[PDB]
Amino acid sequence: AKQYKNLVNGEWKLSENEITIYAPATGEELGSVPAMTQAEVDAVYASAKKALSDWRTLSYVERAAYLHKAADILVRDAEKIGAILSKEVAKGHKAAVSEVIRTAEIINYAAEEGLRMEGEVLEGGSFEAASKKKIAIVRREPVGLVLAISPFNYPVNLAGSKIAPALIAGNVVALKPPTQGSISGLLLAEAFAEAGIPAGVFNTITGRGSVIGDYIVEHEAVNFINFTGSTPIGEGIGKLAGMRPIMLELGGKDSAIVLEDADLALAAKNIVAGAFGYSGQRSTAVKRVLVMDKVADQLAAEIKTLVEKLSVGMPEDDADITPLIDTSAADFVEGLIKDATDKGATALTAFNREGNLISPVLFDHVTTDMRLAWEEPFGPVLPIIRVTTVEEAIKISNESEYGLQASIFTTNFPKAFGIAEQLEVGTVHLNNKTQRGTDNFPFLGAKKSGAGVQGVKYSIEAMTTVKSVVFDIQ
Amino acid sequence: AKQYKNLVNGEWKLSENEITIYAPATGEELGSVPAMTQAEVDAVYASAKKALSDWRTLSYVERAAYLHKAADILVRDAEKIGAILSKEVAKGHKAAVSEVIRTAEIINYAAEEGLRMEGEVLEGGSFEAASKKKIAIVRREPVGLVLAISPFNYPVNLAGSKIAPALIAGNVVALKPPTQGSISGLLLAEAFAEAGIPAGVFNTITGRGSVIGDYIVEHEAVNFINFTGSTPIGEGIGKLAGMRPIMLELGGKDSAIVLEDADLALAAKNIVAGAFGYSGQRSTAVKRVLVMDKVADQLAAEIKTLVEKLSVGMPEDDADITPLIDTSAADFVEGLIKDATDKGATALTAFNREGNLISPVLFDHVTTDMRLAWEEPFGPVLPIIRVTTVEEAIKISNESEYGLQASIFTTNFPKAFGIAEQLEVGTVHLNNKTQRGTDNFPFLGAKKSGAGVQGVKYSIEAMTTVKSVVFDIQ
Amino acid sequence: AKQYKNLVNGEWKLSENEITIYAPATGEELGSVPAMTQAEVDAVYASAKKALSDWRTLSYVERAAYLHKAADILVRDAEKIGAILSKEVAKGHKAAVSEVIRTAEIINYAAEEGLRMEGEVLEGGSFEAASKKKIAIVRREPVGLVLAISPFNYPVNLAGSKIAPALIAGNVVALKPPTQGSISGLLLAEAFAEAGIPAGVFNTITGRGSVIGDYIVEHEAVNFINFTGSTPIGEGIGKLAGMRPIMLELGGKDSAIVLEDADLALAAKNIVAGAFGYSGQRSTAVKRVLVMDKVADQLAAEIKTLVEKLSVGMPEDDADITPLIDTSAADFVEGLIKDATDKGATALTAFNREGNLISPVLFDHVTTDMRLAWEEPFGPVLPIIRVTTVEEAIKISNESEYGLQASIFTTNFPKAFGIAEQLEVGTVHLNNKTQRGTDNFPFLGAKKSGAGVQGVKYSIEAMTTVKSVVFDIQ
Amino acid sequence: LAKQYKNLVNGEWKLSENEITIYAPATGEELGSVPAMTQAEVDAVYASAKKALSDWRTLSYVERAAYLHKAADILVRDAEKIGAILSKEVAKGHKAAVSEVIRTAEIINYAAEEGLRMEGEVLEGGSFEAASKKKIAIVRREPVGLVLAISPFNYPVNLAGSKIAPALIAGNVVALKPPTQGSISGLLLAEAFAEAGIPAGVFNTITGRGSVIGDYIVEHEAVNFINFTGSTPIGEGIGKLAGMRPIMLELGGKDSAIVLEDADLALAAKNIVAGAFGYSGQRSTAVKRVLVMDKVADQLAAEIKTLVEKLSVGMPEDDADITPLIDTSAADFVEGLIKDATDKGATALTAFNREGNLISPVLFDHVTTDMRLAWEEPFGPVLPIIRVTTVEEAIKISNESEYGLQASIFTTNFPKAFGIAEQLEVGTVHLNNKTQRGTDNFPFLGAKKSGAGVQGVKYSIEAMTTVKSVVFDIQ
Repeated sequence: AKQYKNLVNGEWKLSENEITIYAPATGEELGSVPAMTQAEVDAVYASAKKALSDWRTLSYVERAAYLHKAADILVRDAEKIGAILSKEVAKGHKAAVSEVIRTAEIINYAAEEGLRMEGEVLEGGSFEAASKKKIAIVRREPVGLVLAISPFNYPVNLAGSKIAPALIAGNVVALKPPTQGSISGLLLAEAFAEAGIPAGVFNTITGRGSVIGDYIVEHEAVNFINFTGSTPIGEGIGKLAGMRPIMLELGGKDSAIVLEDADLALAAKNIVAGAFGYSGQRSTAVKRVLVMDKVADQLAAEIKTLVEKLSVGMPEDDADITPLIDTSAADFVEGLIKDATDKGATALTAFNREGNLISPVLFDHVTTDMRLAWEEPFGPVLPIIRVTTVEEAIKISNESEYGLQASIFTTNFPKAFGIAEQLEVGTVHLNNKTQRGTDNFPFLGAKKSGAGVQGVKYSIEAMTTVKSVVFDIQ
Repeated sequence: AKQYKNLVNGEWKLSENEITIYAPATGEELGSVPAMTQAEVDAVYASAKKALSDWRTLSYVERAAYLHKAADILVRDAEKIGAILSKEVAKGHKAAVSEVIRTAEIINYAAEEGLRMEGEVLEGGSFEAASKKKIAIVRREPVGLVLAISPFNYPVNLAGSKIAPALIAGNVVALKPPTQGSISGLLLAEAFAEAGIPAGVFNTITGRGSVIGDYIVEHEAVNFINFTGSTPIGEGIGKLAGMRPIMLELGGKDSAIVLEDADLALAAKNIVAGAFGYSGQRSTAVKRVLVMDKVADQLAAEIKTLVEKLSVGMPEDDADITPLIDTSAADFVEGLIKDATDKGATALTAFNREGNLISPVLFDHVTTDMRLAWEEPFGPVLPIIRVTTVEEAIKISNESEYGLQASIFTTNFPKAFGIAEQLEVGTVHLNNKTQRGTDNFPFLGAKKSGAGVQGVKYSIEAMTTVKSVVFDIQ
Repeated sequence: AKQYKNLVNGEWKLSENEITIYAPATGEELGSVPAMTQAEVDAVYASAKKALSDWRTLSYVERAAYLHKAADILVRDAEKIGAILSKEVAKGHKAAVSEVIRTAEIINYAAEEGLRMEGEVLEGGSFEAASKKKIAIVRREPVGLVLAISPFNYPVNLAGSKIAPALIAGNVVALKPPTQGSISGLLLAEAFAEAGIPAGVFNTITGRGSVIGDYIVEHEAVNFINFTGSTPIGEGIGKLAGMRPIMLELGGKDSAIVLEDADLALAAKNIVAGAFGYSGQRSTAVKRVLVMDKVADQLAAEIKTLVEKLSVGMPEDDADITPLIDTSAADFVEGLIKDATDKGATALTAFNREGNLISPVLFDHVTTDMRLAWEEPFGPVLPIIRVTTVEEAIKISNESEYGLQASIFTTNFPKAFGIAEQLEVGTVHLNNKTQRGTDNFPFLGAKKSGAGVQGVKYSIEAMTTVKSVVFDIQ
Repeated sequence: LAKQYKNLVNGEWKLSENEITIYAPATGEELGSVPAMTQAEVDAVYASAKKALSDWRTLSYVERAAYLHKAADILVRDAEKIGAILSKEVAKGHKAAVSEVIRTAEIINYAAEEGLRMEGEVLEGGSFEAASKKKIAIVRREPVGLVLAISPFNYPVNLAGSKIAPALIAGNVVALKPPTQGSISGLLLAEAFAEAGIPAGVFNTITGRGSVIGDYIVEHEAVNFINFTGSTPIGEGIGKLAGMRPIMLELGGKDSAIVLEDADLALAAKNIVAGAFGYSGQRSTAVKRVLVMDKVADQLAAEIKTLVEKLSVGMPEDDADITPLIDTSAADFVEGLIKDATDKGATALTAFNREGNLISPVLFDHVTTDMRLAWEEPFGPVLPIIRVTTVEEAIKISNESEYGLQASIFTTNFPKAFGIAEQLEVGTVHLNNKTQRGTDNFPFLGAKKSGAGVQGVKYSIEAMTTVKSVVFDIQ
């Protein structure tokens, strides 16, 4: 099995202990990654803080040049990297390659967005006549060392989405990949090293949560934490951050509100595409349908017809539904299915589990006493909840602890806009599925879905602070 | 009838000759304004350039205070000013008082928009690594002396819309009102004088076109020309502007496109309100209905019923339809009406003329060989043009030499947005009449409808420039 | 000696128990404020959440109108409120009236800033040709219920600095003043009630920290915490906020860096003004002089002469140096002074204490082993620390746990800009004392000085989120 | 080695019945010919642009940007080839000519990326009146239409690209009129855009005689925007013909270098000489008059003199600092300014010599305001030193110019320098540096007779865009 190494101060480093990584869909041993000690974490962080001065003092053009070179290498190696990513997290091969290509796009876009960093000149005389000769020159500065923690379900894309915005602004970065996804994260690191990223400007950390999990976050060297993952883990990291700024991209339970005047066929298409992409292992998937009763029977039938068309199988054959990330995930999903069956929900598609490969299950007549109406499955199960009023749909949508995105399906757009104002989410898509993209758009979520605003320019703003220099004109 | 004076360098001045102003609806003598000589114009401009140095170096908050005080006085005297405005341009009494109130709202909003405008700091290292220590401190500055030329149909509101944005940014201003509307303009000036506006910072010019018309525009002291009026006069001002920046607000022939799924009663209500407000003497009036044939009979009937309810009479009686601004105006409108009748259009409401009071004429089955399909009437006549496709409506709308605004009446908003993209206008209103407001929104016209972007913040941007101070950090 | 009441859902409410407040400088009984119960806290928050829907659905201009009226009432009552603020926190009478006037200025400025926070329209075709018909409409929304916690040293100004920016954006607010400072905060509340602020939109909470201290912050009704106070208290509040956003304005130890080419008399003038204002009880306040050896003797003599001339006495006599807020504060300052003397620092002005009135102490030859080099005194003591190089000055400045502001005194502005880049602070003032103002400028601290960015526009941005509505054009 | 060049018109390369032969100003070498278009051929150019506009403005920003990046890559590839001809055509040093092409590619790339992330905005009716609180305005950017871009002889490629790429990224279509002297370089630039695949009619070129098409190209109703760099008299003419169409003008300058008593004289002299004599002073942004306080004037004049004497005087191919001026009229005009200064008593610190149109660099001291050289823009290698008594006098004399492009201030007192800058009637003030257009992201603008509009990259894009507002009521 290929033995991988961490990038530490421009060098590739093994550790005494290793973690072996297996393909979720087959059990194939893919390789090993280091299990770092706390002392090895200290060395990563010390090398990053030492590199920071010379990195922040480079020009924006020079930092952008490194990012563009790294993106070119990712494009060159997209097939090579995608093939391993596909195996590591049981993502379809074509989709895995697409994740790498999208990462290159985000890196390039972040390089050009960030190099155009501008500041403000504020007039004292806007506020007080006596200060009319006093002006404030307000420029952006890096926050320092950014700890970027990527998630299993986008181990390259949602590493680069943090790395490149941080780096263009003059931050230094330590990437902690998820254990399942650490190989792909280190493959991304290879591109940044080959691009010539200066030693210590970008580093990687891998290891066991029991050894370094709290340590990497509590370390005084870290100035900013940028995390994507589960809501419980995110909340715990937040407790360890202190007053240091943190960004959290946590779970979702995005509602799809279907009104009586909606094109139910088009609604079903978008709903099924969004709900079941990557087997539903996405924070921004459609995860519950809130439908007006008078159209529920036909919407349910429309959704069912497309679910039965979803291909089910292995990542290497580019199936729509692939095996889930591990056995705990498939067990949790089966447990939600069973709770819905026990409580009287109607299964419109047939449950089948071969290993951790769960066939897509569609439930109708889901009620608010069922766990599936509320809990995020991270699996290919979709509930339908019938409502009698738009007010009821809004109330149930907002009753969720999550608030990432929502979809509204209707032909009355002025009405949809007014509904969107009332929904406790970050983004509402009209007559389409929820989605993070395009990556220039803001991406954020309310309540337990996280904290901070991403999308490219927003992520750059988040990982900078302002420095105001004030002086008096004579 | 009173004898009015120009505001020149803090003093109120008569001239040797004057212009007596009469009420278009009744012939009543309203008062007189000075007929300035070219030498007296020179004195206005020389006073303004002398005042600019001390005005531009005041704080924003000091300039805003003058503007707020002037707006307060306008509100106090809204009846006094509006009553004369009403007679001067045969605008309904209520509408004229409302014009003055709106002017105060625009002046206040401009003061607060302008006083918090900002500069920017740009990085040499965004463009060139060798320049990474070079920064540009970019601050706003006035353009200098603004010549504001207001129109007869809004002699106060479209004076204030120029004066206040100019003044908050540190420009000095000369107002040339229309001769018909010059008393109202001088009454506006009295408010700024009572507010304490420093001598020369704001001045007025009145006189005969034959004596000073070209002279005021060609004068080298003027740094910026801001004009509202007819398209032919605006074309003349362009020929005189030389290299100086100009803004022009000229004529329109705004289309109201009514699709098959429109709320025809809502459409008819908006169309009649927009078309016949101030007897059609507005650049932003609905001036042609482009309706899909399958709803045309019903839309026509709904419009006809509303047009028949409009009152026709004198400004003091707040008639919907008041007498037009002069005899040439009414002659021109009568000719358009006669051309349509003679070429076979259906007169749904009947033509009558008493003096220059023309009753509101609604034509159906208008064809594009009729002058009324294209020429801006500035009178109370509206054509209905039947089309068979949306594409034909777009083509006919865009064939016009004008391009100010358009209205689209439909329940399919994504489609309306796609239509709006193809319409050669500044603003498209969905399920509403065309309108300049709200005054924070951009107001602009394409093609022969003008040049530059107004609405408050845009007008301020247009009458400011920048000064950049570049240095190297050491 | 009045009995004050909390504003709760538009009504003035006593509590079963109350707390008597005495003037720190004289011991005069000023009045009592309610000792609220946890149930009374619940009722405040329930009132706020009930009022939120009708408040956020008002127009911006309507919310601004309430704020302008409250500011007008504060100007009207500035002498009346300032007279009591002066006694309550032992601030000079004239300085206390000035605080009230400044609060009115900040409230008016926030109203006008917040009503023109515009939104963004983002193009999908900026990122992906396939998404060129997809656009994102991004508008700001309130976060909900803001808990505002004001400090004793600006109990009106740094209450209004939170209330007004919160309210204009459509948030509802509960103000918790410090107990010493609660009368002044309730007097501010009176202005908002007289202005007609709708019931429950703005409320106050008073009581003993033992009973309600943690309770007010941990309550799930609170969506946002905005705190000014000591670093230890703010740190503890940060832990109780969980994942909810929080702004912290904490302590400082602002350095004044004085180079060999500085105007020493000018530096001394500004240093003394900034260090000893309100007896040093300010977070933004020159609290250590880092001076190059060769001009240290000269600077110290200039500073000494000014310190000797500061007036020491009672608030009602507008003394420069007034009594500290309580006995614990003066004991703490005395302990720092005694430590510096014991370790060999030169007391250039003499220590004297009567009650809690400490005379201003200037120390020279302070070293980094002395507590006074690092700990924030919140009293009238100022250390001079001699350094041999600019590099050492930067190192010592940045070694502080605090990072609020710094001053640089030098005639080499390009060099000062480069030094400013290296200082771990929010704002650097060149050739002037550190200060929060003008209030349109950003105000922020690094490290233990807090979190979040204030100044008016920044505070409004902080207490809003964005809502993105995405749709596809046809 | 002279080639017959053609205009790019609607995706095709077109000769005209008449042509204009172009000669190298430093040597007389025949370089080639460019077409002498008729008005009817201009009509065909504009008709093809307007027809191409509909499909071009509806492309995504990404798609438009890719064309620009490819064109820039091609210019970098051919920089040596293009620069070699540019050097001869406008008698610019060969190395400096190659650098101009490289800078052109940098501006094109930067404009593509600046323009593609431009945004619209949404405004609230409730900001202005309560009754309209549910009304919002969705405001998006749109091109203005057909941009006429007119480049200058002194930067025939760089200040063609500075107009073309900002215009194109925003969805405008473009017609480039190069100066006759420079038209070969302009058509060489066009070849790169053609090779990059720019759609037929989206970018086109026009060449011809002023007497035939000069006014015609500007007055034509197809043109929606005129973007011009050139002399002040020509720009005045364009303003007379623009009508109500938006214009941008980059005209002449007489930039002052204000040298205070506390100035770094060594750095001041270095920057003054580099800025004043770059490309023989044929730059709108050259240092063109030194306003120096009496106390330091003798020392500054001595050091400037020493550096002027170090400048090489010679041929473009030899990379001389001072090359021959663009034509005989230019040299005659410069000689006349020199004679007026001499006859009125100015001190010639360096010697005037003229060989053909190659004028040696002339430094004058004790220049007074009765002398033409105090005011008139030479566009040649002559620099006056004007001794002033105060900064107030330097401001007064600086602002008395009809020009108002840039200024330099040399002083160690930066807060004072900012207050001086506030009083100077110029677009940009450079502290302790020569005046200059760059960096190209910075604003570039001139007041008074120096022009109209603001360039630098993002500013030029803003100027050649308008907005479209769509207003609706939320329910």
